Amino acid sequence: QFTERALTILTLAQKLASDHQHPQLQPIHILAAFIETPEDGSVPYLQNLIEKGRYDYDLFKKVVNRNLVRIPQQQPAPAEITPSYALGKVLQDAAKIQKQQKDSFIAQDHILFALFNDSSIQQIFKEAQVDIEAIKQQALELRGNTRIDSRGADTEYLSKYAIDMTEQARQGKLDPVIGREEEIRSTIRVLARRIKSNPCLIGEPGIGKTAIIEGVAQRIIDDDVPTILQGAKLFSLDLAALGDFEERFKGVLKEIEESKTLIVLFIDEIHMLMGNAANILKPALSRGQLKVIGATTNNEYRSIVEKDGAFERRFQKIEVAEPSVRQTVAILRGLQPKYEIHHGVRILDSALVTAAQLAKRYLPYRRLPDSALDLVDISCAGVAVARDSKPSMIQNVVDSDTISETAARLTGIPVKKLSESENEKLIHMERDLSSEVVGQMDAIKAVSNAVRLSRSGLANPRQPASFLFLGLSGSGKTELAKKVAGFLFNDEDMMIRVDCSELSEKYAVSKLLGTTYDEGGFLTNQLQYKPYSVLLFDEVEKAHPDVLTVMLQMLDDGRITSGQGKTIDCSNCIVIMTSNLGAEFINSQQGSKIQESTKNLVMGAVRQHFRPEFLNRISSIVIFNKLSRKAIHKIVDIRLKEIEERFEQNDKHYKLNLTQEAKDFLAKYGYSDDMGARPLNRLIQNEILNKLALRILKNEIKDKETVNV
Amino acid sequence: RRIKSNPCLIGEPGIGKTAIIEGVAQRIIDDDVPTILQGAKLFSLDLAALGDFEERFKGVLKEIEESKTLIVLFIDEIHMLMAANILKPALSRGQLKVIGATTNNEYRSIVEKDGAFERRFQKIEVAEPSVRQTVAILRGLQPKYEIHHGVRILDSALVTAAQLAKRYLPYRRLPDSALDLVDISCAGVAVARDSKP
Amino acid sequence: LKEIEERFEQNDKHYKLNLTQEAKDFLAKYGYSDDMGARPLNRLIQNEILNKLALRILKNEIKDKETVNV
Ligand SMILES: Nc1ncnc2c1ncn2[C@@H]1O[C@H](COP(=O)(O)OP(=O)(O)OP(=O)(O)O)[C@@H](O)[C@H]1O
Ligand SMILES: Nc1ncnc2c1ncn2[C@@H]1O[C@H](COP(=O)(O)OP(=O)(O)OP(=O)(O)O)[C@@H](O)[C@H]1O
Ligand SMILES: Nc1ncnc2c1ncn2[C@@H]1O[C@H](COP(=O)(O)OP(=O)(O)OP(=O)(O)O)[C@@H](O)[C@H]1O
Repeated sequence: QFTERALTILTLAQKLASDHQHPQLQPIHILAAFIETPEDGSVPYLQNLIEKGRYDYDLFKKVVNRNLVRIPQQQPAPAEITPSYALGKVLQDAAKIQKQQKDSFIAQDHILFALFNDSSIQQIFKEAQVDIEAIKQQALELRGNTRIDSRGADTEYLSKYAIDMTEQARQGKLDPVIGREEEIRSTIRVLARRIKSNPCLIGEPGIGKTAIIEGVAQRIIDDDVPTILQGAKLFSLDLAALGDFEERFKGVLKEIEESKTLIVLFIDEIHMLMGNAANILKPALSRGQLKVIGATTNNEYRSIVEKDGAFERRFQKIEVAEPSVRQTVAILRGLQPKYEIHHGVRILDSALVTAAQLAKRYLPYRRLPDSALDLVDISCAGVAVARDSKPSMIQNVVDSDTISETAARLTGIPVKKLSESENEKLIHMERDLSSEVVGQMDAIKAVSNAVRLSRSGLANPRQPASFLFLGLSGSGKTELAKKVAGFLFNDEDMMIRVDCSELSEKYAVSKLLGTTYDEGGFLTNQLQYKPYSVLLFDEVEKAHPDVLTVMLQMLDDGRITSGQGKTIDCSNCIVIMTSNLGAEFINSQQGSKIQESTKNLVMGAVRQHFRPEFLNRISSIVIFNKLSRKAIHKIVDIRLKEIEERFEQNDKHYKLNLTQEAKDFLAKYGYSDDMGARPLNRLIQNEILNKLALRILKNEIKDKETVNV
Repeated sequence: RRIKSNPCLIGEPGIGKTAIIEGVAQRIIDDDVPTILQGAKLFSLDLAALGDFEERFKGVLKEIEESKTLIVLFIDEIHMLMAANILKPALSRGQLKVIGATTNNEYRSIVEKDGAFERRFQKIEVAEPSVRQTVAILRGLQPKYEIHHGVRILDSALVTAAQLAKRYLPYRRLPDSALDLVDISCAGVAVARDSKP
Repeated sequence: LKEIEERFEQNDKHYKLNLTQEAKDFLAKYGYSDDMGARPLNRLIQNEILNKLALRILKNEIKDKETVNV
């Protein structure tokens, strides 16, 4: 049978003679049918074995329809009714070159091939089809083995799913990477390994991977590529193949294996045991040939590369990281011109630098190039959305709104996102938290100090903020942090909550595990979710050798392995420990005894329950000794500030009066010895609230009123 | 051995267990192969299974039986319940010299059950080769992989490689890791060579 | 001093360090404890010496790459 691809033309050639309803099928017909248009999508134009063999079809595009319009017109049924064995031989005559060029069926060349006599301009000036001269010539150029089956695609499956940068690179489409140079170099090195050509990326994507692969191919097109693979080039797959599929995917593989290291493929995350398939090219890469390039993320890697280990033996992973904050500045400087000229605008460095500078911090997820630029275009958008919408004079993007607004366009509290020198939070936080919490100047000092140390990087950049805090319940410990992060992270929720009393034995499981049940996670599940965080650990003497040991890393390095195994940075985060041990020994501050004394009195107790090294891990440890009823009542209006916060504000507009009496009554009844003022909240929750709450609809209070009990 | 022709190569993979089979395959064309073993040659099935697609692997048992033990088979780390069980009905026909191999792992699993299919199998465990082993292959393959990479090396390095390599190798079979580090060393500065300075 | 310079003067700041036995006796004397040795002094230095700079860092009256002993 004829090749479908051939027959696709052939019937379309029968269709060709049908459209003008030709009387007969005659040599010069399909010269039009071979060609939809001059596109190499019609190979008989340029990619034809003749244009390369003998007769170029460019102007020779001219004459084909000239005949088929000058054929004597016919009617529908006699159209394509005849093979007209003069042409009808081409049916058989196409089987002649399948001999000398070694083919079986009758292909696009063959249907073409047979035509080489009269299908033409045959004259004194003959623009025609040379007989053996173009094809056997270029039927090796084309192909070199053509024959497979009537079925199949064009008779170059490459350009289907092979998308090449070097094209775009020599085109200059893509954006030059920054700083991945040695990373490129590293890979390229690996790319020079006969054992593992395969470099492999791990990390979080959006990170420059195929751009790395650009710099890769960039080094090809500028011949920064060293000798071996200079002749080689780049490809990268399209998953776009969508009959069955992998078989197709197999096609190029042979082809590229035939292609003889003049190109290289690039795949990104998708390296797959297919669910319902198997290993394709996994053998053909196991074929010990065919330079290829890998990448993925962690457990994906864990999954596939280990379940073989010859993937391991084929793949050498080189894991890039989210770059040092300053890098993207360059790629920003790279893309500064870009999107502003996309968005018809300008950029100030002030925001430009700032973008990452913050989005590093307060953006949870994305990548130094990514996350920043994400802001940018979006920042770029609104300002242009303003400009290209009406309130322009802004063209450059200046820090504040372009950042903080746009930042707060994620979050809020921009003025903080605006103001902080990141140092200033040091200097004034004491008084700041002093406004939040009274006394415990130690905590005021040390925690600040410690965190004043936690940044400025005086010690290991990987190293946590290690806090065991003590006192009574209701002592503002939780608040402290909640303030701290609230101060620091502009939020409380960085706080993360594990009572050490929760789980006695296996919690190591319940934080994380290589999961069999499968736990999505716990700790990191929050913290890997929340990279800037605070860690509350509670009754740590009831933290068990289960957990307190993995505290060691948790006390180390501020970077924590996962159950899936990944290490997760806590050095950006805080950790908080508490105990009831010397809450007795707080009976010292009952007599207001020397705390350092009773510290020692307490210190042993925790020192008893734990390992000094585990303790020497701690930046510092502090007790809350109970503090003045002054301090107690000093809480109150403050405790009431957080009352009125919304209340007189976003609804009531309720002016507020207070009887020192009740305030004292509160100051009397608000503080509990054991419980601190933790009642006071719930206290105020009642009489203050409800009498207020009651009078509300009772309308003696209206807006702007003030009545205390 | 007429009694147990089938070996079981035991050991952790990456050690050269089919590099064994390499020179073995060579001894076939080197013609040191014993009279018992002369007429046979090397087949080694690297199993790609891709209606049952396996019975192919079973149908070939006749194709070698066609040749009538005119070859040998070698399977490397795949020794497991197949379809059903791997191999034997041709071997269990009494026929079919095969080169068996495994880690103790796959040795710990199915062949623990019967043990009388290992009735064909002497289990031989490879040990991570000595320094000269690495050295000598390096000695042989230093010029190889420097010409594979089109470069040159100091044999001074070459032996010195194995030294710390063997010393501080946390994991692998040294020559690999060596050849790795070698190729690493090779390609690394070769890539540094082929790419300007 | 090593584990000081390892970070400031090495892996981050490139900030020089100087001391005197004046301050070091103002340390080691207190810095040494009988049973635990100077293991106290390590976690001692952690602020009043360290954070004295973490103070001075943004207090900045004198800057990085300098050194001033107390
Ligand atoms: N060095 C870089 N040069 C150019 N673009 C970069 C670079 N680093 C990151 N990018 C940008 O961030 C993304 C990273 O692209 P690339 O694929 O190369 O890395 P990636 O991690 O694979 O991104 P993706 O996750 O979509 O695969 C792209 O949007 C790219 O424009
Ligand atoms: N010095 C203080 N300054 C401000 N608020 C304080 C102070 N001491 C205690 N509080 C208040 O005490 C309450 C509870 O404090 P604390 O952190 O001790 O509770 P906790 O840590 O959650 O354990 P629990 O709440 O059960 O006592 C909060 O309302 C907090 O504001
Ligand atoms: N002594 C040697 N001489 C030459 N090449 C060797 C030698 N040992 C190992 N090799 C090389 O090691 C590679 C393959 O090693 P080989 O597969 O034999 O290790 P392996 O332990 O058998 O792994 P597996 O157990 O899965 O079969 C080849 O490139 C081969 O040339």
